[PDB]
Amino acid sequence: NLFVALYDFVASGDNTLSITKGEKLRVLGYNHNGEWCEAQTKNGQGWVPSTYITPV
Repeated sequence: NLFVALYDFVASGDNTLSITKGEKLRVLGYNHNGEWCEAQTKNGQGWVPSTYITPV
């Protein structure tokens, strides 16, 4: 379950996480609708838009 960021996402907060394009993430889960993904990166853990990431 390794993923890569498709775009930069600036953390809006409410447990969201900033990711940079090209960065590697490890996904833990999705929220109720699957629009949001709980991810871990070298900088932390938190929610990111599901559509801003892809497997690698």
